[PDB]
Amino acid sequence: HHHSSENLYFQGHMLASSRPIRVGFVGLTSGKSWVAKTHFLAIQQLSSQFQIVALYNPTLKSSLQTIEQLQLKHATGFDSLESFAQYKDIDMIVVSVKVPEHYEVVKNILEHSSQNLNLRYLYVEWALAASVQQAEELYSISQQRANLQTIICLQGRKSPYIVRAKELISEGCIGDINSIEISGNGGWYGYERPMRSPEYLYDIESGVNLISNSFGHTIDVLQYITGSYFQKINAMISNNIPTQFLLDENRTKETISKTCPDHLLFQGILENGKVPVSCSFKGGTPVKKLTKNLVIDIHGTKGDLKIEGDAGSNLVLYFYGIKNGEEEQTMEVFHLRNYNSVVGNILRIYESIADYHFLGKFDKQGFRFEGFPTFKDAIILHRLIDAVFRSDKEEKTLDVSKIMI
Amino acid sequence: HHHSSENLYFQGHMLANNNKRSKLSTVPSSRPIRVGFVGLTSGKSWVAKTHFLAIQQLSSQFQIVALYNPTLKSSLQTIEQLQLKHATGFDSLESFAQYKDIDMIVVSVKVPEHYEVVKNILEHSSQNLNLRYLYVEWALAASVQQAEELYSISQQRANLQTIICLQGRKSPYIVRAKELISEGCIGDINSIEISGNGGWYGYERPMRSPEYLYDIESGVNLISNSFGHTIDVLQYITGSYFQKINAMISNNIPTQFLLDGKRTKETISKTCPDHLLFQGILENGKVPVSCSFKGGTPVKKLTKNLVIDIHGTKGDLKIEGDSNLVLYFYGIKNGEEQTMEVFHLRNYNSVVGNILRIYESIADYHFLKFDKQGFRFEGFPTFKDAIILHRLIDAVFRSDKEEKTLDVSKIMI
Repeated sequence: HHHSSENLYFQGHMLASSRPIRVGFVGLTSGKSWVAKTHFLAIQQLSSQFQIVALYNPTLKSSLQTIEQLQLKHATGFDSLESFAQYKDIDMIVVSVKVPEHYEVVKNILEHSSQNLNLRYLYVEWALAASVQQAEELYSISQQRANLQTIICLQGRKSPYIVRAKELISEGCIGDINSIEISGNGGWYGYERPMRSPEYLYDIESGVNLISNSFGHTIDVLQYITGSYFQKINAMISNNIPTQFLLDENRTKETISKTCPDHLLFQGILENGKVPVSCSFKGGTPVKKLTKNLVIDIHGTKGDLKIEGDAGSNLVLYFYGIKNGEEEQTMEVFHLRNYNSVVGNILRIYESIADYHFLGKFDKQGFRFEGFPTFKDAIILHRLIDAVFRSDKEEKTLDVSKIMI
Repeated sequence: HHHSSENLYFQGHMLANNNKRSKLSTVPSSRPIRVGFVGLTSGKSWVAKTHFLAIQQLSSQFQIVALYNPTLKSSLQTIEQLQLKHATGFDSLESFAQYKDIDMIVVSVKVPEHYEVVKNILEHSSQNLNLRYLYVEWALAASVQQAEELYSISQQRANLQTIICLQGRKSPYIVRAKELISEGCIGDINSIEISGNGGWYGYERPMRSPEYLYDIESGVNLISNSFGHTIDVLQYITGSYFQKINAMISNNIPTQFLLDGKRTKETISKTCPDHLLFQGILENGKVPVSCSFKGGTPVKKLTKNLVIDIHGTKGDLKIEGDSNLVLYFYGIKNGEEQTMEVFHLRNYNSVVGNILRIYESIADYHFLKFDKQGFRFEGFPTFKDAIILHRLIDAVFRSDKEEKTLDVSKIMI
């Protein structure tokens, strides 16, 4: 039955350990910040699992206002990361600050939590750091911490669409994968820039660009769905759009330089089955008009699968193959009618966190449906992304056969 | 209206001149191009069903005077079936090649035989001065080495025009796209995506299909052939050669299943490759191009099998199809209100249609020497355009052999 006791936990209920996981945020800046907007709402709907007991803000002011607005019952504000890092009532810390900043902050939290034994979770959003360097460092330092579980937010791995894809792929509904094609669009990196965008997104040294973020979340999901890591790759990155035109109500004559790359060519062979993958990622506008801007097209010996959507988003997964592992094919069209992905995917992550915690330190999620990704998953990703830049710079097809180690 | 005198040219009709510098000014110079074939196997061979029909329609401009066949019985049988009132059968290529009444020789034989054949044709056409045109089907030869050489010899024939059969260039969809881009309709080109399929190099092989096609060693494969035709059409349409490229080739399907057109457990070997990942930078505007070419079956069920998708600044244009092509366009009518055009020919027979167009261009050239057609709308591609494509292709296997991105910035020379 639907309302059976066995389903309480999944309905969000807790019998009377069972205490919520107490969370403390960094980046929960105001009652209208991204975090408010994304992480809070989510945590907000998982009341029996998570409770926010702390906010770190440069001022006690900012944190008091927020606690009132979001109406936070068990929160207490902190003026110092250090102090914040040491509050013994925190089980999990979530960091939501721009990447350029991840390095310091994180490195500091790690440093000042060594005292704190309650702290079992450290959560950070992709990308983990601004450079591979930085990230390997946060990785190594965390590795140092035996009882601390890390998490990276690659929420695309919780997309219903991806899950579904991976189920059909994993269940043999398209047989063996024969070839794969991907198209994506980075949004901010075309001929136009949106009004007031953190110049950091446009800077080559920030470590945030078409490649490290968009393609990154993308190829990661690809690998996830297919169950394989790459063995060899080759890239070509372009900068044919050196100055953008800004817009503001809706496009102006005002110009602005863009150090960031505006196009990525990626092609590689996945290790399992040496399967070929072709990838084309546009920086941004103008968008493609005769075709979907996001497409993940997977071609099997026994069927095909294709995720298409609106890189700006209305996704749909199409499947045509054997509902099985004489062979007879079936079509499937998959589209949720009104799913809030940003909030929803992040939310699933937390549930996943709650589940490991409530139901039952592990390495990474790798290709498992279970669990959540860890800084290890992030690191592997950082490695690849790094090999992409190097392949373009060295003009060579690189073996990345060994970055998951 | 339709049969107006004003429409005569287009209908492939040619009025007599009073013009001194015009072949149409005189009776003798207005004779139809006398054609000699190599490959006219029978009444049911491929040439019969392609080149021959084309010529049949261009009676006013072309005429068959000879065929070569290892066996005369063969050539005499063929002459009877197709009723060629003007054709003599040849026992030997050397004789066929010496025949003085020939104006053009067309070669349609297994690629692996191209080299020797054309090589000898060249060598023996050495006295016939009427020999003005040498027409060969793509691939020009089995390897670039062979190609370069055939090329080299021909260049040295001052009055011999050569023609290569890269008929995709005359595809109406290719011309339409070319016009569109040429005119600025989609602005500056930003990125290109291409997907194709080599038809037989997939999981199962058609019954009675010649082994050479599956022999890595043959010089005939997914790359040299279909990707070949496709990438040349791509550069043709965009008006650019490539700057640098990178390719990764697969052989995940070393053994196929036969068919008749049905499956079996009866199995077969394939050393030819089954997939190609090709990406590169086009010299003009340094535009990125990505491409995925599959070997054959199973055909893609959720997307069209051939797709040429071009993203530019002021618009987009896509040619997609399975022959069944449609060109789609959304962009500025000239070169802000963007328009939509869906271009599609009802029931076009591409197979003969495209080859016919090349013959019409030879005729124009003739009645109304050139290096290569390169990006011109005018004329037809020659051995030189074939040599460049062979070079690109050689570079693709090397780039896949060496695991490096290569510069091809100079193969056009």
